[PDB]
Amino acid sequence: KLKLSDWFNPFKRPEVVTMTKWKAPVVWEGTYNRAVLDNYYAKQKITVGLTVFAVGRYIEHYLEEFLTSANKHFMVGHPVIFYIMVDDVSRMPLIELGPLRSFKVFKIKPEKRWQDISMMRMKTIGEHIVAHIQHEVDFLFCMDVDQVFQDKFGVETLGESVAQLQAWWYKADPNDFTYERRKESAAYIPFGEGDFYYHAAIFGGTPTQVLNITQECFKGILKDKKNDIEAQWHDESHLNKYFLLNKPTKILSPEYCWDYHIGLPADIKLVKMSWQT
Repeated sequence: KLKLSDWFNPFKRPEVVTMTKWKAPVVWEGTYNRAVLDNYYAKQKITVGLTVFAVGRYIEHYLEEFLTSANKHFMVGHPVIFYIMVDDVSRMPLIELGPLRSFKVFKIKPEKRWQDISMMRMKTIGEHIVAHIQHEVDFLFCMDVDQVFQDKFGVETLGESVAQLQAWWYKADPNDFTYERRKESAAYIPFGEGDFYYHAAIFGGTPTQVLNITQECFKGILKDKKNDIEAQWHDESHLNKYFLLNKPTKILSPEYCWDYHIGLPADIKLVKMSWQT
């Protein structure tokens, strides 16, 4: 069962849009009940996966912190599989993992740019979802290495299709959103429409959802290529158009991916995960 009412109570957070026009929740510190959710999901033998790519120098100075922090804050108390797509392998750090954590590594072909590093990422993720991830996990999360888990990034984050709110553009409104306005691009979003500006550093859902996500972002990135057009913010733009045309069932708040470069407004009480510098 489990109704939105069982774990989420908006009236707990300082009027900062906890619901959306499609009745979806926006998880903010103090509006979720981990306690309940943990039990609910444990009783279901739920296991969560996390894909992370690291090519070139990134692996050298980001991967370790990512993995070390994730192993300490991500879905603690629940079966987690880390899928590490790397270009080298002979270089990646084997950090010790704790209870309910395990992983597998994958050697991925580098290309350097975005029309690659970021284009293939979408193709690769789907290829893997269909190949094995769908059979190994109940909920999948795709993220960027250059991030760092700061505190419990628990199961209140789960959902059929989860989206992150870009830390910067969340106060702003649709017409200031850096969508792709060149109507010649597939990630094109007019100037009237627009719900939120989602971050490409975090997005998840069920394997099936993520598959459709990556798949659509890829076929679109691929299309812009055969069109000599490169959407600004590459993957982020296509994603943003997908989430506009396929509303997420759950939006996380800037607290789940915060940029400390912005400081720390009272709107942000507990930082689950920040940007790496």
